[PDB]
Amino acid sequence: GPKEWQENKSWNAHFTEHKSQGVVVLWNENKQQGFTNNLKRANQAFLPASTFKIPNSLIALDLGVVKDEHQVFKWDGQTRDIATWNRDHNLITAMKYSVVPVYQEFARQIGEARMSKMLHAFDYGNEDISGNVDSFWLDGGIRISATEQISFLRKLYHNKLHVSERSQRIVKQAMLTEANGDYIIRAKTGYSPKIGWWVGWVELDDNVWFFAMNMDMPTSDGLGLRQAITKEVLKQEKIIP
Amino acid sequence: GPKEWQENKSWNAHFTEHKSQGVVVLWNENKQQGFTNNLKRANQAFLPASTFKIPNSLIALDLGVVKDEHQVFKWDGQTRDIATWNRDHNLITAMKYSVVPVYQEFARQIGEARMSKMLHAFDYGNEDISGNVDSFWLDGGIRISATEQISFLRKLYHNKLHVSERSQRIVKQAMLTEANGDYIIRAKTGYSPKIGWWVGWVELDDNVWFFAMNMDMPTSDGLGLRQAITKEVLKQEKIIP
Ligand SMILES: *C(=O)N1C[C@H](NOS(=O)(=O)O)CC[C@H]1C(N)=O
Ligand SMILES: *C(=O)N1C[C@H](NOS(=O)(=O)O)CC[C@H]1C(N)=O
Ligand SMILES: [Cl-]
Repeated sequence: GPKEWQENKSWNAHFTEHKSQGVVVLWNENKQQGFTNNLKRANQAFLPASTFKIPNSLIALDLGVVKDEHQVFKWDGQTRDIATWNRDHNLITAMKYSVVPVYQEFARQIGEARMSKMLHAFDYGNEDISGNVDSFWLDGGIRISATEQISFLRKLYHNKLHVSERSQRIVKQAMLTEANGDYIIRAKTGYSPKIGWWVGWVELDDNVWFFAMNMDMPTSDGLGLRQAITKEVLKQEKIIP
Repeated sequence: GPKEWQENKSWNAHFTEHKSQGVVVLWNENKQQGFTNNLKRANQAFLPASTFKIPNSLIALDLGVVKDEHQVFKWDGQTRDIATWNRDHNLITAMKYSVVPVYQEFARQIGEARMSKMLHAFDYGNEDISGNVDSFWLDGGIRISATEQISFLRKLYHNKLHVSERSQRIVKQAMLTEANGDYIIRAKTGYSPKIGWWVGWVELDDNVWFFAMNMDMPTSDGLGLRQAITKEVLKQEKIIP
């Protein structure tokens, strides 16, 4: 019989081009088949870092901590290193600019008990929120693999997570990254010390390709390699032009 | 003091450059003010043509004629002149490829009584469905002006139409045309005998600009001028780069 999961090591060339190492995992929804350059690393669990703003957003919306995608979270007046964080935001722009202080406030309002219960309900990674309620996804005990990211994203795509359909549609809107006549990408980046992520999916006319990539990220320089390397894989596989 | 609507006739140069005539209407949501090159034509009511697939989609979803954006409507097997129509479609691809026969099926299932009631609820144009329920927006009596399109789109953007929030969110998803780090465009084209349309909005980080344009279209050549002329106005006004 055909293989649910196949390894394509030729994608390693896209990492080697940049003196980097990592994994891209692709899932072809119509075929129900997955593809990766590194089967072992595809299943190793890492801190989710800013990719956690996907479940954090869902939980905040479903609990009413965030009323809708237009509600304004005012800047607290603390001048931070990332200039785009030093302004008022809504859910859309907080996702777009990956505004940590806004999501820390969401997490504090959610609280430890509800956050833990909701990650259990989501089957999210190791479901472990050990650490600070407002930083465990950056320096605490939570861990998720690339294949687990795809599983979670597939549930989100199909409105199957244990939150309202409305919360799922709002977050999928907030994940919008790029759209043209050839494809739509909904995705979220992340970076914790050691590891950069890009997770999401590519919508085509007649199929959807889910993706989850992580790579060794010693420096914030080359954060753009997350999208660049993934797009080289997508181009090689003729998913995007 | 300032007016709700201001005329900017310098935009006429974008029509003149293409030996064409028409109107662009913009609405700045933050400032609650509108701008147009021709206030008279901005209020002239025309057949909506394929821009009707916005309200038609909303009504079909809210009545359950269309269950969700993934439900497939199979090709009826009749080979029509637009090749992309000769295939199966869902709501997303039917709006992208402007598949009239799919929307005619929606309209027949909606039926005349519910169609008329819903367009009245929407305050949509002249609300006149006289003719056939599956062609009145192509060759019947319904008429809508560019400013009426703006009013309708503003209600849709704010989830204020008399249909479920869910139906409104799905249609706004289906309207997605272009997205990048600078802007998102949700919009729909149309073409009836001698008139081309483009209506929708441009989402920015801290504002939304609604737009409705129409132009004289004596031949099918120059349909791309609908977006091209609109984008020249958007660029002149520094809404997009
Ligand atoms: C999340 O991983 N973070 C917040 C912010 N996002 O940048 S990224 O999404 O482009 O990775 C900066 C990196 C990281 C953090 N340092 O908290
Ligand atoms: C809608 O106005 N129509 C359907 C189709 N779409 O073309 S457009 O959306 O690019 O204007 C062809 C034109 C028109 C029609 N002939 O019914
Ligand atoms: Cl969207």
